[PDB]
Amino acid sequence: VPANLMEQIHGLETLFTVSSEKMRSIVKHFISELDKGLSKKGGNIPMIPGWVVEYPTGKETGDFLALDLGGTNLRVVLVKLGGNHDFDTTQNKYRLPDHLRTGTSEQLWSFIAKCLKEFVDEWYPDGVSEPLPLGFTFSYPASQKKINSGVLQRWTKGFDIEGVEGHDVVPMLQEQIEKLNIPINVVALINDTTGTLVASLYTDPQTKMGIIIGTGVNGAYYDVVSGIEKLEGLLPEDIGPDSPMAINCEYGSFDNEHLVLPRTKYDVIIDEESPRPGQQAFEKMTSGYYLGEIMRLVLLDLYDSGFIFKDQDISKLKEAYVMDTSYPSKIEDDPFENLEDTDDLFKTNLNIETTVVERKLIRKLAELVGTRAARLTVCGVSAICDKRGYKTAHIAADGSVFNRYPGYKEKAAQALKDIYNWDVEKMEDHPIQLVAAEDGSGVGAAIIACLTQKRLAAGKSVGIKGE
Repeated sequence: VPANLMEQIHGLETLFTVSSEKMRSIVKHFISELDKGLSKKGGNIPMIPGWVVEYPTGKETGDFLALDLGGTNLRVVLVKLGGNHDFDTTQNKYRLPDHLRTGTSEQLWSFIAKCLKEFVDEWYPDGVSEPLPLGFTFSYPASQKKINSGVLQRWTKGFDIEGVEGHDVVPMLQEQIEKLNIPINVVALINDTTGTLVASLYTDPQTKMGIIIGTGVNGAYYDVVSGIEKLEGLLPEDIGPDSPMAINCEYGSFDNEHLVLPRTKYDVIIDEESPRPGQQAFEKMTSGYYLGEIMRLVLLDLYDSGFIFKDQDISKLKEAYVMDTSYPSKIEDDPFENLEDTDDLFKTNLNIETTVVERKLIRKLAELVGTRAARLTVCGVSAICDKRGYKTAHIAADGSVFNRYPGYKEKAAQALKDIYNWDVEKMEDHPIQLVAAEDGSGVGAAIIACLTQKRLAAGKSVGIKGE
């Protein structure tokens, strides 16, 4: 590598390296923001009560349903809990008819009830011993004052179904179920990350957090009612001050004030050019969705400063979001020093021929961007653990970045070791460690339906007093 590109590589390292000291300072601020979101005044982190007020014991048994409404497919899941932190599952995916996304409320709920009937008649052709409790993962902006409710705030993902916004979807679905005489009760409506937490806690009793690291980012954990100022004066007597309370953090909005995250000029460009400038600061700094875009902007800056691709037509590189997450992924997986996979990637998809030294810079840039994202993500993990005093923990993780991004598990484990300065040799022995989660939107909704029914059947509250 010439002196010129070496100097530029040192510049990249200065841009993107996050020190252990910086991570610790981010964590302290993150803790303050978690506390702020639970306060009466609130803050940028929503810290949404999830209305799960008990831990699964792992001894639960029985048959429970989950529903998840996608943009393309409805997923219906049957979960049979085995009573020893174990379960069996089966599922069907039903393609949404083309018209449904822009149709009516009646059409939506009638379609979903018809699929549930088909599913129940397949698996229980002779009927059921008692009605099947159902948890509904409803992945649209919604709020709830009790778990067996969800008021749609606004449709997203190309949906525009008339007569649903501002209404509680749970009775809408239940009415269609009852019209078809299907033995189901819809007892819970959840965010998928809450499901990731609860399903993983049922199978792994050391789970302290559910975390999604993908296109979107989120984390869920259990707090305690006495630590939630914003619920003071709103709770019934049977949700007491020592009660657990699952929290869906929605922490992608952490540090919208831009006080601690180490944003570069490239991150500022991404934010300025995004659909919502000034929003989702932590998501923009940690989501896989932006990793290729960060690289694209750095490479354009290097080109404009005269350092790289000097005799190339870089037209294709000028298109925002042309480099998705597969770019840094394939680049980091490239096995040999001459970076042949990177060469093919640039030539084939961008029409850019590169030198080996240029590919070395691109590889270092990919490593820096993947590593920064992992190090910032684990600041959320450390903040939850430190807030709650978890000295050891399993952090149940899911999402395309955790599952597929090269070396992510090693990057995250090293980040936690750096934060805590642990004297520990093996990754498997780290006091706080990421482990693969159970299925939150299916299995987790079904398990939350089980926990909810325990309280419902006893006449115990699962929401605000009077709701």
